[PDB]
Amino acid sequence: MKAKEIIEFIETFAPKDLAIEGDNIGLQVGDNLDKEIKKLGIALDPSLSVIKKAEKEGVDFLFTHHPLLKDPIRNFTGVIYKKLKILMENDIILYSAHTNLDICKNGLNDALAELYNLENPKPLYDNGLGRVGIFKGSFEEFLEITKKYIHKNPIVVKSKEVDDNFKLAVLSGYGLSQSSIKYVAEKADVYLSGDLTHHSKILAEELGLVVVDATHYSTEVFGLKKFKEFLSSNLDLEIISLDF
Amino acid sequence: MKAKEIIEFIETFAPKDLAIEGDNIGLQVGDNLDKEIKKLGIALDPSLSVIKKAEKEGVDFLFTHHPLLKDPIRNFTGVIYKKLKILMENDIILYSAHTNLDICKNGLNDALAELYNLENPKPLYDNGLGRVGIFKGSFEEFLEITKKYIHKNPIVVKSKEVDDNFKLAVLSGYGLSQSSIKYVAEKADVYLSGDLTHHSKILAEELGLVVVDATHYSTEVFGLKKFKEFLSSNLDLEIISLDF
Amino acid sequence: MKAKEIIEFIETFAPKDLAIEGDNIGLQVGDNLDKEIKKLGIALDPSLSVIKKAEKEGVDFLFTHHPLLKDPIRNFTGVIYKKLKILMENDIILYSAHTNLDICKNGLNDALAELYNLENPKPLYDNGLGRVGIFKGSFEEFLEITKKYIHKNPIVVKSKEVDDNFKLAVLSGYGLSQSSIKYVAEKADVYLSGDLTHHSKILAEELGLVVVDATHYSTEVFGLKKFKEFLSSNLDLEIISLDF
Amino acid sequence: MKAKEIIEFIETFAPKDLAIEGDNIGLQVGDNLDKEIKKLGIALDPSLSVIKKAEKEGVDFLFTHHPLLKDPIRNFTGVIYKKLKILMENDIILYSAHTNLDICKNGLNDALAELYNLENPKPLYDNGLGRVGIFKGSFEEFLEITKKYIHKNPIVVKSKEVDDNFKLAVLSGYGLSQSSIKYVAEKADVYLSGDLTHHSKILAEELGLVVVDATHYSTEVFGLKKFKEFLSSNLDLEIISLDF
Amino acid sequence: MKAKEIIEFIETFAPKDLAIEGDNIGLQVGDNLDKEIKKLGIALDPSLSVIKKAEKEGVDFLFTHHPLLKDPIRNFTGVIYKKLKILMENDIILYSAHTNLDICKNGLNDALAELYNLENPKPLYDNGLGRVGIFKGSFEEFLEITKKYIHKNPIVVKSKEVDDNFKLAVLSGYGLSQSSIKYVAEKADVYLSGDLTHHSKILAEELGLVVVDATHYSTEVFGLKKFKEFLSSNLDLEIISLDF
Amino acid sequence: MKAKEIIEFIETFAPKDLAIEGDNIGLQVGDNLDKEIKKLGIALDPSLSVIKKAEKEGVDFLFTHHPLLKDPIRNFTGVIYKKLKILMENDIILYSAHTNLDICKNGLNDALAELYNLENPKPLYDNGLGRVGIFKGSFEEFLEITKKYIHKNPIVVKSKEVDDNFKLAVLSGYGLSQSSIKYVAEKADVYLSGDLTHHSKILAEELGLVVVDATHYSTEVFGLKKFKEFLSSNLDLEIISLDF
Ligand SMILES: [Fe+3]
Ligand SMILES: [Fe+3]
Ligand SMILES: [Fe+3]
Ligand SMILES: [Fe+3]
Ligand SMILES: [Fe+3]
Ligand SMILES: [Fe+3]
Repeated sequence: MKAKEIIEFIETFAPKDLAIEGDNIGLQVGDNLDKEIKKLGIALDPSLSVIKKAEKEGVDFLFTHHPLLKDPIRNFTGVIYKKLKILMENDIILYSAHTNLDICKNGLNDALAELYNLENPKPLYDNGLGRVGIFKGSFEEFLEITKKYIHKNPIVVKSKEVDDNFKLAVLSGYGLSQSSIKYVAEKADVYLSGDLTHHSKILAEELGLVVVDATHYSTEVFGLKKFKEFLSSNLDLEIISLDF
Repeated sequence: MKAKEIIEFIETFAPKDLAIEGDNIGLQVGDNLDKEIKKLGIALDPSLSVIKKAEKEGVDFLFTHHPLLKDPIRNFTGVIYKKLKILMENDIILYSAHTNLDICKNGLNDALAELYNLENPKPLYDNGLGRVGIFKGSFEEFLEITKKYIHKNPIVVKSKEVDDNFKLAVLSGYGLSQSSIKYVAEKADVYLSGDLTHHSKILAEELGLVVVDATHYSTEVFGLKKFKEFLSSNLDLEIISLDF
Repeated sequence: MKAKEIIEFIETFAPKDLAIEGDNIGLQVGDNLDKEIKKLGIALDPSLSVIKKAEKEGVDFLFTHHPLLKDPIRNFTGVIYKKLKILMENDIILYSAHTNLDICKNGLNDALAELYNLENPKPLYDNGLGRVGIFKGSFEEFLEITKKYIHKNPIVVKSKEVDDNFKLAVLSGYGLSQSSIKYVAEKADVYLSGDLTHHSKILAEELGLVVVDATHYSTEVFGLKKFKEFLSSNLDLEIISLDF
Repeated sequence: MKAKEIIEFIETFAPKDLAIEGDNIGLQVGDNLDKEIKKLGIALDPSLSVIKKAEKEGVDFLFTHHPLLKDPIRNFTGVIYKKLKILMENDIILYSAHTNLDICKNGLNDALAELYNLENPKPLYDNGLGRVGIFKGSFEEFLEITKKYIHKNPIVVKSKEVDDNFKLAVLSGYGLSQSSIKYVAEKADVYLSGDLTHHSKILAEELGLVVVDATHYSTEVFGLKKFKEFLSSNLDLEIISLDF
Repeated sequence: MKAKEIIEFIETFAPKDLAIEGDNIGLQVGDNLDKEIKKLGIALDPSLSVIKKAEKEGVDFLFTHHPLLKDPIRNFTGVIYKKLKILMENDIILYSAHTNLDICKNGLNDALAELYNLENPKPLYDNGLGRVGIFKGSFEEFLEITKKYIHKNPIVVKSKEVDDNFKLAVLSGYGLSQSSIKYVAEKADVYLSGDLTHHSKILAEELGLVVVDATHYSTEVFGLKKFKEFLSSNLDLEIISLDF
Repeated sequence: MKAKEIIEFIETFAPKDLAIEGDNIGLQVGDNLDKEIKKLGIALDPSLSVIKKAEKEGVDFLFTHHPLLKDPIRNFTGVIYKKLKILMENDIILYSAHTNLDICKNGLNDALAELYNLENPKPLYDNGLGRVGIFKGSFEEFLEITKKYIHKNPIVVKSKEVDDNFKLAVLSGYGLSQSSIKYVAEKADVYLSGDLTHHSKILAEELGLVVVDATHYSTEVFGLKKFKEFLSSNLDLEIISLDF
């Protein structure tokens, strides 16, 4: 299996056009895409220890959810120097599917929507991040599903009492920004996502939106694990995970 | 004491000139500054519940650290309508000292710098948020001070081992943005602040910067309490706190 | 009749999408739209004396042509404090139909076009402010219609002699800006609108465009009166005008 | 007297440094500044008729307060073609002192400040358009001076009653913009300027600021006439005025 | 033949919409388009010596490929004063067809594409500057065609050896910018255009794109001559060229 | 000599403060500045072939005048991948002094100013690129110096005849932009620089400014060679040049 053919496979599952404007998806680091791949590594972040571990584990193709850079740079020093040095010395390909993997069908957001068995699930935003639908059950049933499958100790901002058969909004990753709370508050009773901060918490309380922070990491890894299983089932390649 | 005279007192302590560019400091809500003040309320946030509590307790002058609005509006609906309705029905004056109170001398950042008895402390940024200096002691002595005076369970990102007599940077509030971690990594071994998120955590680990999240709330309330005592000692009026 | 149902009625007559980009139309001030309305007030401007008079006259629903704010603000002091205080203390709803009422069918611009009986009238701009068509008659017939129905002492910039059966352009409100004069000069012989200034007058003379300033107030009130009659005819509500 | 030498004289009186940012002051149209000048024409506006009149009367050097263009062009058609054609066929030099002539000492704003004998006058803005000081007398004395020296029928927006010895702000030209009324309301009881429009009128009434519109034209011609006398007294050439 | 009818003819051949965004095509200088034209002048640049020569040669209508101004101005001095003076004193019309003449059918780029007999030629950019296709022959055959019909001494940046039947990209005028080299390098083996500079040369060498600079002047004049022949064949007018 | 110490030496000669706004000076590629340097390579451009040649010759520290990137990137493919791969595999340090080396004293512009023995030389721009002064001699003496020390076949745009003792402006690199010709025409009779293009040539002819294009390459290499000798004389390490 050549590198281009792995990319071709991923892009069929999660087309790059789906990614929201400005998102740095696609090839991050690499030159020869007809190179043969004997081992595939998958990770949430293209972090320094992830890349170090990929080098140690003999990874040929490194697939990450988050891009290497979101802001363009014009100097190569410090950390990015260290990262690139390892990738280039071993000719390791770095490729990312970011929001296109969040948004696509059977993607990270769909994965959560299926975990909570939402009824008539819809995209939360038009672009089309997140899912929203009815959760058929009690708040404590919802909360135990979360504790068992996502994160053992989610932070709960219990702004209000939640009735059975409530609308649950899910967004994998960083979805608890102030503008997001305001947006989702008009569309859901409970919001499951990650990366809660003070102003977002205060805002959720005022708007009566119940927010459950299951962390950025856990809400994405859940889906990423499913995607890993999908690659394993369809690709005749060694696949390992590096940070999950 | 008239409202203008309380404002004159606060502004002598924390001049508005000190606030960073774009910060919405000063009079938030109010018209007649010759109103007499029998009771002053102080709060971290001008939240709905704080304002509700201010009304219930007969607060005349409501002082908050965070501004009512950071982004301007031209319509009055939902929460902001409710807040304004209460303030205006009782003619409660809302005044804020935000970053000018972070930056001034014996301000929120100085309060932290003084708790850890930083040696030769300097402003962390040019503008001049935060403090940085040498902590005379071990990392565990630093952490035990933190647990006792600030927050019992701070999140510690222990990127590396810390020698005694290390450079400590402190910043009250939201100081754990990605750009901030990058900046502070060049100036300190340990960074104490609030509102950690995933991308910032990964970055601190890569940079070898130790980050301690004692929460946005706690790192600012510590200083706000001292300022509350300062107001009580010098003004001859009842002073109550609403969200701390 | 509930507040939402009054809004629903106005928006059927003058859809909000019709309004030009950036125009602050719609709900200005209010929270509960299922509130019952016993008295409706209509005014050109949401001025302080208009709001004071609405409070004195027991107005429940205040409808204005001009929005309360065009530029967003983040502090509530002085005049806007005074205005909001009255509106919020009496729970008076403030709603505006601005350019959507200028542009719609049988709107303020159509009203003028029908007063002058323009033949084959067309929108003056593409967006689609103003009307333009042939006036069937002399300039002095046009001028006497204006003096009788719009304003007794219009300012006339008689740039040129005007033939019978000339093209008349009308724009209710502020239509005598420099760019507007330049635009209309290529499309009409005479331009009837409001708010003339020196540079616009000089420009009209050079371009040979005859401009008649019947004032911003009068050119809009004419149409606003018609709209008031329409609400009276169709709504079973007390309707009063506050500044006309 | 050569053109450069007239320019040198004017610029000694009203330095170009004084003009506010973006103001198109200086040489408007001209190539050879060693041309001899037998007749100098002065005007408020570089209008088509002024330039036509300049040609007819054999003006060599045309001095205007307003610039030929405020917004840049890259095509030459219509009016601007006609203007340039006349100027170039006769090699008439067009030079402007705009806001620098408003701001300088004994300039258009000083002229007004000196007519009302303002006490301890200061610049109204920081840049430093307009003047403000105490008028030693009654409002009717102020108005009678205005009617006799400036304009016989000024528009008066009598927002409130005015005590004797009030603070008067003067600004020659267009000073009655919405933002200006808001600014001046904080600094004066009465504001004298030109080019009133509807939204500015309403705002002055709300702010309790008395506004007197003596027209853009008249409030600037008053000063221009003094400057005309200054040029006659000091230059040994024929000086005529074209639009005043 | 009236001026408008010459313009109408050119615009049928090269529609103005075809021009890329921001391009200053169309009427440059002129007022009366029903003026009769007895002599037509065509030139690459509306330069001072071109305009001087047009005046001396009794040109009524001056057609240029490059516009008089690309950046708008608001002062008329120096060169532009000299140019306009001649054009306006003789009432010479200045009209330009710029990128609309580069892009249209049988335009300057098509002219080159036909000189090199490219097979299956396509627009180089989407907007739709330049042409690209297979050159049926050797590099030295290509080079001799260039030397015989375009320019005797083209600068060749021989980045690589070029095979027979290579892809040739052509762009008349300034096509050798850094971004252009990068773009074309992915689409052609050899790039024929004008205005080479150091950074563009260095870049071409790295990318292995062979660049032939036949100068901005020559690559456009070739097509301009063809267009001149077309006007001569179809218009019953005296046509002369001024700078070629 | 450690890398930091070579950097310290260069920066003493050409301070980074001197570089104009936005210029990407300093460390381009590198991580450990305590690396020992046995061989220093100097180049005009950090081109692919220069870096290839640097690797082949065992260069430890690669110093270039032009930066690696002027516009920031966030993906690593093609040429930039190849460059970084070589630099990182050998841990070759890439450092640039760009406009700061143009501007400093005895810098690239001074070198030219000193070759022509300009009298009373001053910075050409305020920032302070280029030099200008009187050349003591005839134009042919100037040209013969140019042909002997800079470039044997400079392109001369002889716009007009030049008197002896003329004002000469020199600027190493790309100084022949349209705006630059316009600027320099106001300050000098002859302008020596590099990278002439068509629109600049026409403009120089119109302005009567004599332009001599001795190429971007040659006008900068002349100074770079002197700087190379300066480094050899003061550092005790092997110094080689790669593209000159
Ligand atoms: Fe994420
Ligand atoms: Fe805060
Ligand atoms: Fe209006
Ligand atoms: Fe004016
Ligand atoms: Fe061209
Ligand atoms: Fe250079």
